[PDB]
Amino acid sequence: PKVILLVEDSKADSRLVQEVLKTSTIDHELIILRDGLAAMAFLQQQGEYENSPRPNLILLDLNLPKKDGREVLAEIKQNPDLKRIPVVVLTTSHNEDDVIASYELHVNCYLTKSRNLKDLFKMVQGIESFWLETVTLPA
Amino acid sequence: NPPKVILLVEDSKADSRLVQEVLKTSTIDHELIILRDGLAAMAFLQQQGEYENSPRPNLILLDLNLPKKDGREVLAEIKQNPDLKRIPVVVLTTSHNEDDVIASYELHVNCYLTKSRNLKDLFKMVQGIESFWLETVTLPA
Ligand SMILES: [Mn+2]
Repeated sequence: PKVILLVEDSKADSRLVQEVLKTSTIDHELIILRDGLAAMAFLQQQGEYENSPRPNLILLDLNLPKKDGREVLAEIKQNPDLKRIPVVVLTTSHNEDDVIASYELHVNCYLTKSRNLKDLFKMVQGIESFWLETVTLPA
Repeated sequence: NPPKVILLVEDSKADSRLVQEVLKTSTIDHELIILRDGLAAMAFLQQQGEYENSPRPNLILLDLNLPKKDGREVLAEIKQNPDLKRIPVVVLTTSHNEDDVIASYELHVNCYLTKSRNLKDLFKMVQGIESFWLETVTLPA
């Protein structure tokens, strides 16, 4: 099963992500982390997370506590062991600098969280149907 | 509200067609530009010759097994070009070799898609690309 890593400090948002993936026909495991430090410790599979499984797909919000998500994305994609893992940025940040800088950093796609839940639920369903069903994730 | 420009680099006229039909039922303002080989693809992208002032694509659908120039090489050069780098590239090819998949990812492909051997399931696939990349995704300038 595909291991999906979500780094989201918003509970309302991660709850909606869990709900969308909870009704997916594709098997998978969802690991949720709440800050940039946890995400990095995990990805670098260090102590707290030494035996931790690597993710086949990462959903990332740029605005995170402890360590900036913009930083997490850069280190993931500058690291030869993790750069191959598709990263999906899903964030509240509408800032133009962030959009460009992220794609230049090699983020796979950048998504902006709808203000209205109904649309966000639709957006997350789109992520699920595309990245978990149509896309062939790397090994 | 500028038109969405899509570059389809595909040698199979059939698969080529299916993509046109799929996009023909979209309400999204767009322009689909189809190319038949890898050399032609880099020429268009580097706006030379007949492709002078060629429109900058917002999305690129790339088949890998192409004549004249490997789609893998095209992806390689596209993602190393400071000018083309950010343009999302959606590999959409026949093979699903763990080797090609991993290679394409190491070369910075945004996502890799294997053409379904099932005509129907492929329509859906193409529908997803249109839906996700042209409506849901926040594309870069
Ligand atoms: Mn071909």
